[PDB]
Amino acid sequence: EAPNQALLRILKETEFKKIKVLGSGAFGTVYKGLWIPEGEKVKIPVAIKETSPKANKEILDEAYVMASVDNPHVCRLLGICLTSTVQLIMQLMPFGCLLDYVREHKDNIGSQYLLNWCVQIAKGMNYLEDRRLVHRDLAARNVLVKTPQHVKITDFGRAVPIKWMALESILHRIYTHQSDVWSYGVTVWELMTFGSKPYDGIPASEISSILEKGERLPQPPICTIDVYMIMVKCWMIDADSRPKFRELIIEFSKMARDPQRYLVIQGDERMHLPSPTDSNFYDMDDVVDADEYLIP
Ligand SMILES: COC1CCN(c2nccc(Nc3cc4[nH]c(-c5cn[nH]c5)cc4cn3)n2)CC1
Repeated sequence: EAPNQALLRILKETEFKKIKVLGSGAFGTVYKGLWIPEGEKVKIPVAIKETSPKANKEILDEAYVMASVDNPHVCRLLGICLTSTVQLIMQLMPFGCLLDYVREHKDNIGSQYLLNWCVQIAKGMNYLEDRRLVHRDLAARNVLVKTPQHVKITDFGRAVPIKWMALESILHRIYTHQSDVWSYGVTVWELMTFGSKPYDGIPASEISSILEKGERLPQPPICTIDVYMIMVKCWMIDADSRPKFRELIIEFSKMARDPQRYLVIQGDERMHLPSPTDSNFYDMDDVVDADEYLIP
């Protein structure tokens, strides 16, 4: 098929400055930083993710997939630094992941924000389908928040989360774009429940039998039958019966026009989250967001 003419940028260690640590886990550590290219007179806020040969291959594969994407609703790789450890330099998503965001801000999250997020993920996911790319790990934890009004899909480690997986993926290890639709349904559930753990208390081994019986995630209280019907269609046994991402864009977009008709949240409209129209929302001299920094 079509040759992958993507450019992999090798960035110098001296070109960027690791401000602090955002979080550490099993993978290693993710830092907050600033990338100052050559003599460009720009400071780009970045996320730096940093020896065994096997771990280097895994991180280099994520870099390959990440450099091979370009969509406003997908995280792009800004470059890699070939140090003793090796690290992926990516766009800083200041508000962290959407799963933690909905949990920490439920009292200010309105129907407009929720439906708009659903559109943005369906759009990001429809892009990956265009680029013939199966995500295999879509969840609210793998959707990052640039601004409360702008989210992006991330984590291209896969290109096992049983509670996010389709039945074919659990039983036969089949991963299709329609298997991502199931994970999308679960992601939407995560958001509408403001961060609830799907199938809470139920062990992962029981999930397979539960779905086979016909059991599915409950109707979130804020959800109308219109929204829950979409979530249900995403969880069909027949993958071809599930909606396409191009249809999920259309469906959530229609709804996002009149949000209060499709999501019932007490105190809606009066609620507000930070915006570029806020006081001190963002040296702050010559700081540009990655989305505005492009080399020819
Ligand atoms: C799992 O442990 C922690 C990792 C860092 N977390 C965080 N806190 C604040 C901002 C932020 N921004 C951020 C995070 C990012 N993570 C990735 C990434 C995707 N795949 N691999 C790394 C890109 C990216 C951009 N901004 N992240 C908190 C949880």
